[PDB]
Amino acid sequence: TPSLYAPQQSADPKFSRPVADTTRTMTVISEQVIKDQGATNLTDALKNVPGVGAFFAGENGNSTTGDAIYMRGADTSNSIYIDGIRDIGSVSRDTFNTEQVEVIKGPSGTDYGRSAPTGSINMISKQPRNDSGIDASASIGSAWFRRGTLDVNQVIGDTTAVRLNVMGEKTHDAGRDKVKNERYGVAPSVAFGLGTANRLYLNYLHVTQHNTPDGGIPTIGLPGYSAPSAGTAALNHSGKVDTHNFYGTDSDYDDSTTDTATMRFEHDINDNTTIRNTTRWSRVKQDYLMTAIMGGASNITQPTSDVNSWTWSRTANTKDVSNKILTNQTNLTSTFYTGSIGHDVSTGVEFTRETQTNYGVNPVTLPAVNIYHPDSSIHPGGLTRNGANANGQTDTFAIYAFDTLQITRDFELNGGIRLDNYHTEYDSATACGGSGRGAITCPTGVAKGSPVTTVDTAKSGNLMNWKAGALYHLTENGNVYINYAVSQQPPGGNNFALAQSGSGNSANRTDFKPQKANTSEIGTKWQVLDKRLLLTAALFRTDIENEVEQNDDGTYSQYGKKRVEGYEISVAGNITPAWQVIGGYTQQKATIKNGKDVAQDGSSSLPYTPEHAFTLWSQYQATDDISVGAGARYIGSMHKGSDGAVGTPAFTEGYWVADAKLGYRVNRNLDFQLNVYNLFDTDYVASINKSGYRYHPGEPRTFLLTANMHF
Ligand SMILES: CCCCCCCCO[C@@H]1O[C@H](CO)[C@@H](O)[C@H](O)[C@H]1O
Repeated sequence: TPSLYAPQQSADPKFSRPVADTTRTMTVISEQVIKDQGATNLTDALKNVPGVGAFFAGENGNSTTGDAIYMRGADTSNSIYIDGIRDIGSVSRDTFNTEQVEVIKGPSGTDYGRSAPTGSINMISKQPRNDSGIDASASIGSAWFRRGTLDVNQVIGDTTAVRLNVMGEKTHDAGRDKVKNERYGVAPSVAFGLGTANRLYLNYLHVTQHNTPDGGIPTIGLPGYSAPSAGTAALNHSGKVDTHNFYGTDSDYDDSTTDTATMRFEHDINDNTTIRNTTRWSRVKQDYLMTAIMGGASNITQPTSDVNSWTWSRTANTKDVSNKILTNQTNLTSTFYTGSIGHDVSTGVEFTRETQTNYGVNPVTLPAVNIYHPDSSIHPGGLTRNGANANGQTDTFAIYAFDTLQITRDFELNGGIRLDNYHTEYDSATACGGSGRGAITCPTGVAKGSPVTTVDTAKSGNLMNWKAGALYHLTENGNVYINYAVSQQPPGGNNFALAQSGSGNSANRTDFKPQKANTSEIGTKWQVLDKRLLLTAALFRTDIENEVEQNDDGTYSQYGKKRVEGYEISVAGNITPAWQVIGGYTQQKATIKNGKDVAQDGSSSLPYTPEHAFTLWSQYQATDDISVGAGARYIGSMHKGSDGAVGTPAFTEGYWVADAKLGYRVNRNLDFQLNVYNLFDTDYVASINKSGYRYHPGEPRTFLLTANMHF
C-alpha cells in the first residue's frame, strides 16, 4: 500500500516512471503533508525541500513579492507551473485547490520548455473524484488569523461528478506592524465520462487578494553592519531596530486577481495508448504601492544629532502588471514492445502565447522615516497610470518526444528531445520631462509627461533541448541511476524584456545567445519497509554557460560561466504503520567559474544561496486518538550580492527553525489540530536586499488551531 507522505507517481503524463524509477532529483509534497503542517501556500509547502525559499528582498527601485523562490542558486519564480503550464506573477499561490506539489532540482528544457538553471516546481490541481464527500476546515491563529476552506465532491451520474473548492483567509502579521493579508478563492470543476475511454475535465479558478506589502526594516545592528560614515558614527552603537517596526505608508497596498479556465479532453485509444488535449486561458493582475528604505550617508538626515531624531529616505516601489497565458497542449502516451524491449512513450505538440504588460504609473514621492520610531500613519495616495507602459509577447510552438526503454527487468534507459520555436516582442516607453532615475527629455512639440519609447525590438529563435538517463535495479528494493540534461533560457525568456543589439550588459540583448545549463547527475533510490519508505542519494553538477561579462575594453560578451555542484539526500513515507516522515539535506556549492565576482565579500560564491540546508518532518500516531508531529529546518549562511552601498552586511548568518503539531480526533467526522511554528521564538534574517539597507526578519513563534470536519 502507498504512503500518504510519499506519492508513488507524478500527475504529469511527461513522466513515464514512478518517482523511485525516475532518473531525477524529484520530490512530491502531498496534500496530506500540507494539511498536517498547516501549510496554506506554495512557499510554506516548499519548506519540505531543502534550500528552497524567497532568500532575496529586491533592489532599491524594486522589491520581491509573493513566491520569489530561489532554488539551486537562482530566482526560479518564472519556472512555477500549475498543471505543467507556466504561471507568472509575483503573487502568493494558495494550496486550497492543489493535491500535490512536484519539485525537480536540476533543469531540463524538454520538461516544460525554457526555464531558470534551477529546475521545476509544479502545483498539481484538484480534480473531481469517483466517491462523494464534503471537507471543511475552520482555523484561528496568532495575530487574528482566520481560515475557512470547503472541498465538496459530488457524483451526479454513473460517469459524471462535480468538485468545488472554496477559500477565505483574513489575517494580520505576528512579527510586523500594520501588515494585513486578505484573500479568497472559488474553484468549480466538472468531469464527464469518468470510468470510460472518453473524458472531459473543465476547471475554473478565481483568487482575489488585498494585502499590505512589507519592504523590510533597516539592517542596523545586524552582524557585519557598519555606519556609512564618520558623521553617522552613532549607528555603530545604537543597536538593532525593533523587528515589529513598520517603515511603509498607510497608502501601501498589494491587490491581485487570478483567473484560470482549463479544459482537458482525454481519449483512451487502448488500455496502453491515451491522447490528451489541454486548453488554458489564465490572467494574473497585480497592482501595488510599497516602501523601500535607504540609509547611505546621503540618505540620512540628522535633525538633533540624537539617533532617535535621525531619518532614512523612503523610495516608492510600484507595480501595475498583467500576465496572460493562452495555451494548447497535446500529449500521447503509449506502451508497446519492439522485440524484447519495452517502451513507455510520452510525446506532444504545444502552442502558447504569453503576454506581459506593465502599465506605467506616476512617480510617488515619499517622505523620510525615523530610524528607531517610524511613523507610517501618512497617506501619499494610490497610483495613477501615465500611458508609458512596457509590452511583452511570446509565441511558442514546441514539439517533444520522450521514451523509457525497459532493456531488461533490471536495466532501464530513457531519453527525450524537444524543439521550442519562439518569437518574443518587446517595447517600453517612459513619460518625458521627468527628474530622477532614467528620466527622458521631452523632444520638440512633445508636451510634458508624454510617453517616449526607449526599447521597441523583437527576437525569434529555436531551442533544441535533450535528456538521457540509465537505471539499474541492484536489489528488488534499490536502484542506481545516471542522468544528463540540457536547459536553455533565451534573450527575452526571463521576463519578456529585450535589448537593442550590440551595446549593453543585458542577457536580453537580441544578438546574444541563450543561457545554457548542462546538468550531470549520478544517484540511488531505495523503496524499503514493504516499499513504504523512499531513501534517495545523488551527486550533481549544473554548469551554466553564455553568461554576460565585460571585456578588457568597455564592451560586453557572453564568456561567463557558473557552476552549482553538490550532494542531495531525501527521506519520504512511513517508518512503521504509525510513523510518517518527509525531508532531506543538501550540500550545494554555487560559484562563478569564469567572470566578475557577484558576492559582496569578493568570494567566487553566488548570492542568496545557502551552501547547507536541512528539512525534516515527522508524525507519530501516539494512540488511536492522539497524533504527534515535529519539524526542523536549517538554512545556511548566504552571500549578499555586490553593491556600492557602504557598511551593509555582506552576508546573512545561518538559522535553525523548529515546529510542533498535536492532533486529537473525536469520532470520525471531527478532529482538532494545533500547530506551533518557530517553537524556540528564534530571530533570524529571512532575506536581505541588494544594497543591503533592509532585511525581512524571521517570523516569531506563531500558534494555529484547526477544526477538521469530514464527510
Ligand atoms: C521540543 C521541546 C519543547 C520546548 C518548548 C519551547 C521552549 C523554548 O522557549 C523559548 O526558548 C528561548 C531560548 O531557547 C527563549 O529565548 C524564549 O523566550 C522561549 O520562549
